[PDB]
Amino acid sequence: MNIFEMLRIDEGLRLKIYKDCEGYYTIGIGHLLTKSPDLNAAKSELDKAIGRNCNGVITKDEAEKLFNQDVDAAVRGILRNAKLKPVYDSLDAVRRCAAINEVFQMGVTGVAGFTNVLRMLQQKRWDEAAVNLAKSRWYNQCPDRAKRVITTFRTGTWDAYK
Repeated sequence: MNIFEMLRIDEGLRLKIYKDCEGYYTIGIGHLLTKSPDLNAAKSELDKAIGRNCNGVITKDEAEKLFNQDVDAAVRGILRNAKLKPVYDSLDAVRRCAAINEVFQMGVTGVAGFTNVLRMLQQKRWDEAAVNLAKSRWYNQCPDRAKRVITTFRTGTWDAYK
């Protein structure tokens, strides 16, 4: 399937501000607003992100706008980065989707910092890559959101998303 359908499965779609698995205010398809516990701080961040007064609720179209922006940032982020690009180019199509997903979740610097996993992916050591991914705070702090990505790195199929 495509990266948008994949991330919708991992992140869900919620049109009002909610607390994610880690307790952080999130909206749309995995759009992180703030790590502050102050709901009013999340509302302010949301208003800045959209450019209007949202009172904690957005439209599906606005959610999709944020989602587009966020996926675009992940893709452009990989493709200009001296560590991430050669690995992305080396991967098969399905694992490339898993790469974009991981970057959307963790950010460029977070992914680029996992130098071992990158080498393992570049070297086709899929099982090793997954075991190591399962030691991260990324996975351990929120397993349900990361589990299918890890499995996808292990198998190179869409099976976890069917």
